Amino acid sequence: IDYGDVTVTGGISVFDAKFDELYVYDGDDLGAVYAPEETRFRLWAPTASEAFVVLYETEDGMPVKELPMKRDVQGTWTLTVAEDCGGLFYTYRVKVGEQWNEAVDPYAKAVGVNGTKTAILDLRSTNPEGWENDQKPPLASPTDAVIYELHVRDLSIHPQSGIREKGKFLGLTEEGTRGPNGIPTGLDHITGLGVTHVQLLPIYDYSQESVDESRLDEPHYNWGYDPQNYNVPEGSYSTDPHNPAARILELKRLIQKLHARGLRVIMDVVYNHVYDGYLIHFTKLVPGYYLRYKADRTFSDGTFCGNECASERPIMRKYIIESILHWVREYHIDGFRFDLMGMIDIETMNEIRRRLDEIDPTILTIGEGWMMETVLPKELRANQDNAEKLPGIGMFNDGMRDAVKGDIFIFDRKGFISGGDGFEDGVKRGVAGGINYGGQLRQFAVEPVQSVNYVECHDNHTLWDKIELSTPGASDEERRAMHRLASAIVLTSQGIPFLHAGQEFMRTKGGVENSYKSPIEVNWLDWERCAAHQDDVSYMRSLIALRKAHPAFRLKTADEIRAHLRFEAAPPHTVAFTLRDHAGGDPDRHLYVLYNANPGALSLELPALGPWEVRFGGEHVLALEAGARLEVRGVGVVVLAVPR
Ligand SMILES: [Ca+2]
Ligand SMILES: [Cl-]
Repeated sequence: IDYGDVTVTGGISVFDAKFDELYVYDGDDLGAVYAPEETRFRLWAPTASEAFVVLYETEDGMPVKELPMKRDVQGTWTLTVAEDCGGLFYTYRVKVGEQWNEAVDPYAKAVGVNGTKTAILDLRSTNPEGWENDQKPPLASPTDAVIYELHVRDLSIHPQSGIREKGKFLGLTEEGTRGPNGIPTGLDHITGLGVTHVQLLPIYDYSQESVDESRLDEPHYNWGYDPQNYNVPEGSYSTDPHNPAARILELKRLIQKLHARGLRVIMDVVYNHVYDGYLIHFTKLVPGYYLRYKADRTFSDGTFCGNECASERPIMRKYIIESILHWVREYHIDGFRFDLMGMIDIETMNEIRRRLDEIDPTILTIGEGWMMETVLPKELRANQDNAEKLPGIGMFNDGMRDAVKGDIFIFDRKGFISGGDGFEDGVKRGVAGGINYGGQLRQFAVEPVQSVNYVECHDNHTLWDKIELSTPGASDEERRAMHRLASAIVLTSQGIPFLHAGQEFMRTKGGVENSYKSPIEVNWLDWERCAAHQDDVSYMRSLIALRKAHPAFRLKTADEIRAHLRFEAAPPHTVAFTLRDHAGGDPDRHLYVLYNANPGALSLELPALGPWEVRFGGEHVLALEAGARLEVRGVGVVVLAVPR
């Protein structure tokens, strides 16, 4: 690999610390700006000796023009083509050292099939009718969101989904779709749940080796965590990957429809690594800059995906931020979930949060704040240890996850719901939003908006499958009750509740622990199973409604939680708490919540706060008597209230 002739850049190597400050482009116009009169190109490539715009008439054709660019300011190259380039494709050809490379524009906003050429297009021809009038469903606080994590192919590819455009963005725009026994499916199923945000697994353009966009007439599946073009949609989710405008219009139609039906959209984004550090446009155009290196000038591989993006270098920080803002401004996206956020530096994350706040503070930022080794210094990683430096950014609460359903790696290990011993405090830490509540009840969050509660996601075994691995002597009914209890804990805890699509019908992957490239038979939303679980779907719907009806479950600040949340007297394998004195403006004076993981009957003394009434789980109540006494039986949640 040739990193360039350093005489081009004042003798400074691309690895040298002084490189960053020499070539920081201050303009917002990297990429190509098309108009019928002319197209303007700007490419950042400080180490190149030569740069060309290569024009193509067809995605797979030969060049029709090969035009040298002019060296410009702050490491950029420019070129104006004073012709109507509409419908053409282009690449950049550069010479770095003795090596020649041809690459897609890193600022590509449209591509041909499989993302190997940039498409020149009038962007506003891709907008749906009335796109400028698109209005977001209201959202007051992040703790008022209920997130539903969904893969575009999973949603509709089951053969009984009743959805026309199976596997596609458009498949999630279809209302009225019906499945086995006539149940609602697709969009109608999701809106019927009452969730507020759909978090979509990678919808940016991922690699051909993951899904080949020219082979969609045979089996295909991938989560898509292999980024290729950060600023354009994935082609396999469009009706026609060969038409550059189709995937853009169809994604916008999807976001437009979801907004009209009361739903916001969160994008799963993967700025921590690329699909191939050797082949990506970054390395072809400016080798050694955009990715992290170890001391021997090989890739740092903290991702375990082959490479890491050097988010901390200013041009890559700029790249990530301008990418996020493109998705906000062009696609009206409502939030971002940062894959392996602990690989991204704190300054970059806080600048992202600031630039989003300037546009719309209700836009969500959550991420995987795992502690992970990388050449990025420890005190600069955007992870749980450093959460006090990352205000307003949510992090998946793995401590809560493990306390509720048991250990994620030792498969037969029980947790709170399955009768394990000593998991009560871990559940309590999550009920409090992961904040510094007091005593032993403390996690990484300063404020509850920093804690995302979940017992299932696309990673690791589903909740149902983990239960099946850890309850050898349990019946199916007993396992269903444990599953329901876990869901109720997520939806009655402080912080941001997060559900995995299909968790409402006890989604199984047949024991597959990491299904990233498993076939659709493993990964689809099984609408047959959904039709067999309509009671469990109604139960999830009623928990979501319960949380919506009670602002006390959604306290915005740690101070309010410390003032109004109190844990109550309880035996082992149970957790009991109150939310007192119209917490968060709740309509009821007090709430009492019982998480019962004991299959037997039991009796509790209630706090002497007034005349308790049932609000939820009345099916579990053997007696409620005004000391005040509650008797219950069975694994499940009960909620009481003292009326105003
Ligand atoms: Ca692709
Ligand atoms: Cl059935």
